[PDB]
Amino acid sequence: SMFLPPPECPVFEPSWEEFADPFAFIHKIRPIAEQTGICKVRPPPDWQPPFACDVDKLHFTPRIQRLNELEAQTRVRDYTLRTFGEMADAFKSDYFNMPVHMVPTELVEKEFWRLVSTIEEDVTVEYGADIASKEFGSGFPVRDIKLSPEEEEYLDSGWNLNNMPVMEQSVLAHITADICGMKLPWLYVGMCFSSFCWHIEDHWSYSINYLHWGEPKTWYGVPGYAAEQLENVMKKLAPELFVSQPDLLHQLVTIMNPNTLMTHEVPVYRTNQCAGEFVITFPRAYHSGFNQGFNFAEAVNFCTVDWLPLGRQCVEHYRLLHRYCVFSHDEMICKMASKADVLDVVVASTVQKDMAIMIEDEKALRETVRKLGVIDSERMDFELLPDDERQCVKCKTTCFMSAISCSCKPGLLVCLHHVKELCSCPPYKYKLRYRYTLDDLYPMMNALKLRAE
Ligand SMILES: Oc1ccc(O)c2c1[C@@H]1CC[C@H]2C1
Ligand SMILES: [Cl-]
Ligand SMILES: [Mn+2]
Ligand SMILES: [Zn+2]
Ligand SMILES: [Zn+2]
Repeated sequence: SMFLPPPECPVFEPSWEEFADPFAFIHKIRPIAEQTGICKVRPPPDWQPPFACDVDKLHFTPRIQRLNELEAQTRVRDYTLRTFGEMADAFKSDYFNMPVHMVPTELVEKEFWRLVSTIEEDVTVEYGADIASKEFGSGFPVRDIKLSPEEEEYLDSGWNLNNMPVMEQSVLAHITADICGMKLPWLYVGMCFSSFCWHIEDHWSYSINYLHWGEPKTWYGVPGYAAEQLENVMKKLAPELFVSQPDLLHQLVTIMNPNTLMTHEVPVYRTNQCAGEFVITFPRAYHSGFNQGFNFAEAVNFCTVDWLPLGRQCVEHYRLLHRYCVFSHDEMICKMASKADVLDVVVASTVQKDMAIMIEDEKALRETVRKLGVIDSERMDFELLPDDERQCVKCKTTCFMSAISCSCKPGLLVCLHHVKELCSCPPYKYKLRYRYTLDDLYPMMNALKLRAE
């Protein structure tokens, strides 16, 4: 009746021993947590990073949000942290005519789903979302200011979210392409009912979220295996979200009742994340939620060796949908192979397996365009080109291994799947532009094999 809360997602309480290495722990819980999409992690009781900030000197620009189910919103005036906190507390307090910490969490959840479904409520809220900067920085300790002995303790923690991208069990790391939205932590200031719509991470990566302080955050999550099942339910009830988006900054997303999904046999899980807890989302796991009140959270994307195959399948899927990429997956693979001597040995072994698939697909593709009559060729350093200067005119994929050009249409490229879409000239006028010959590639893969012994 009205709202039936989904079943709870798994909650983990690792010992200090298990907690020490984040990457080993995530790998251990993976068979459980990948069945539910999200999961929650309670750190050992004495792991408590200091949070310190001046509420008057931190300022940020707020986003405004309307709260209607199935209405399109796009992914990605001034407040100090204090003035925002005052606005947010007054708002919740007046909405319920109660002291903000006496409003039960079950009630806010029930009320959230009522107000987004009711056509005649026009409730709007405000929130903060931004990567770290000079005006507003990480809530975790970072180097700069003289630090206290306890701040120093957490500087090199694996669960300090600043460190997590640049550790060596992670495969974004040795990458230099500066895909900034994905190596840097985002900061989120919440108030009651402020919401994050249904979505998955760029390139189907993991994410990890830490709530520093304040009232809880409520999550809904769907396992990766049910991603297409959820998208079919979404297309049927709100097709406007699926019209082709011009850019990467034009992704359309929405609020949708998890009960609607469960009615159509999509598995949904929930949790309340409290201050000092982590939530982790797994590859291709849809998630959404809202805040119970005034709070402060920090989040980061990351990629493990487990993810490498999915990362390839994802870029393939982007091509079918003509979606833009954040980075080139093959460029990342080749960059790791060129640094094979300093890679973790398990990393090296997993990269090698992906590289073997890459090379075999590339061989087949070059044979196919040769038989279409493209004969001329020249080496080309794709990584020097700005990304928007090396997308396939048809499918918008970011080229790195190879592309086709023509003197007729200067500066345009197509990937090798779309040779017929460049122009109307005969194929002998075309040129195959390539980063590596097959003979360059096999020694790069052999270096990985040696490093992996
Ligand atoms: O196996 C699960 C797991 C979670 C969940 O919320 C649901 C199911 C069935 C499918 C939707 C409802 C019933
Ligand atoms: Cl509404
Ligand atoms: Mn997310
Ligand atoms: Zn293409
Ligand atoms: Zn031409």
